[PDB]
Amino acid sequence: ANSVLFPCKYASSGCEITLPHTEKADHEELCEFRPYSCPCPGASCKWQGSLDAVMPHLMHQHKSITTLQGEDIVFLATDINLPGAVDWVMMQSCFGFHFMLVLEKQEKHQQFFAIVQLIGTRKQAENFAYRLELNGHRRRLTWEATPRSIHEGIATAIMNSDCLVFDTSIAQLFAENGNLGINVTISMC
Amino acid sequence: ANSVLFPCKYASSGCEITLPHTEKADHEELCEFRPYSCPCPGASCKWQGSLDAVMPHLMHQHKSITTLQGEDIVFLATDINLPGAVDWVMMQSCFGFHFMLVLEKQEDGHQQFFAIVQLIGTRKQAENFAYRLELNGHRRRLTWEATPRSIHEGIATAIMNSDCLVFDTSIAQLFAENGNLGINVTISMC
Ligand SMILES: [Cl-]
Ligand SMILES: [Cl-]
Ligand SMILES: [Cl-]
Ligand SMILES: [Zn+2]
Ligand SMILES: [Zn+2]
Ligand SMILES: [Zn+2]
Ligand SMILES: [Zn+2]
Repeated sequence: ANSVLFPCKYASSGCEITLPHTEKADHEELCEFRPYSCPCPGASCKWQGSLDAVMPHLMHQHKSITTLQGEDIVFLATDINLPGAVDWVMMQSCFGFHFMLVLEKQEKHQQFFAIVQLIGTRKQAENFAYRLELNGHRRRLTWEATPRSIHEGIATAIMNSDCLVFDTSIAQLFAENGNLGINVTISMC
Repeated sequence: ANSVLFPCKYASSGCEITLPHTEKADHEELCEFRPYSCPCPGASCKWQGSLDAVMPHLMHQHKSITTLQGEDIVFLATDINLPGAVDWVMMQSCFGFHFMLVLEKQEDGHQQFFAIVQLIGTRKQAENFAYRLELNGHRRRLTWEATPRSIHEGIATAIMNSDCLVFDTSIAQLFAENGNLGINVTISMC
């Protein structure tokens, strides 16, 4: 009688629908049951939810994250020299989306990694570029790349140095009064 | 009137001026006998000479250093994945001056590259210039901009202080092609 149907790959998240194979990828791309992990670095939070639930999750459970508005902002990371492994996290709203800016300090001497991810898909992220600048007297260091999508996350890119990477000596060249300004410009491409 | 005279600090390099102590500093700041070390990295050439002897030295003794003439050039450093300590050097001619571009690969579980530009000239001359180093890859760009160091300052202190373009062997793979790394060097007047 009927042909063989496939479960949606998000059946374990509650997705009841079964589909012919040709329709399966189309459906999973749009499935509201698709789970996303909390994108706030790094280990604490075990929340999972839908893509449209991520920004509300951040607003309700991570109140220390600020959200600036605009495509060209300044990310002031304060107290870059106070001891340990440390994270700074900020959201940036522009182009109808929210981008998360992360600066992570790792101990090795210390080094810093700065990266941007979009609360959105890879196909959406590929329409943007982000630029991180450090500005100092007669000095400028700039990184430009495509934002990571939250499904991809940022840990892999940081492991690969595929982001702005700089040491304590660099941070000191650019810091003022113990704080480091990072200019962040999101553009369409 | 009566006076105790002192030799210029560059007497050993040929300066025969002797002067009262109060005017010694004023002379030495403009004295043409001031020696400069060979600016070519890292440690093997011991030559020293006056500023006007530096370009003839590089041309006589360091013939494998290539020069490109232009304000906006591509420095192609070949074989960037060679292990250990490695230097690449070339000269860029523009605005009436010569600039030395250096890429240094150093080796703690961290090989890192340092790229920096020095003017064959004085600090005062270098202050009129800016340089931009850009690495370009697929949907990626890493840029450093700064004032070139003068050859009297050298580049060792800047490299020690990461006051230059600094990148590891992992991020280099984003920019390398065929095992080589193109660095765009643009010099401008400010
Ligand atoms: Cl300075
Ligand atoms: Cl500018
Ligand atoms: Cl001196
Ligand atoms: Zn589904
Ligand atoms: Zn969370
Ligand atoms: Zn003299
Ligand atoms: Zn020499």
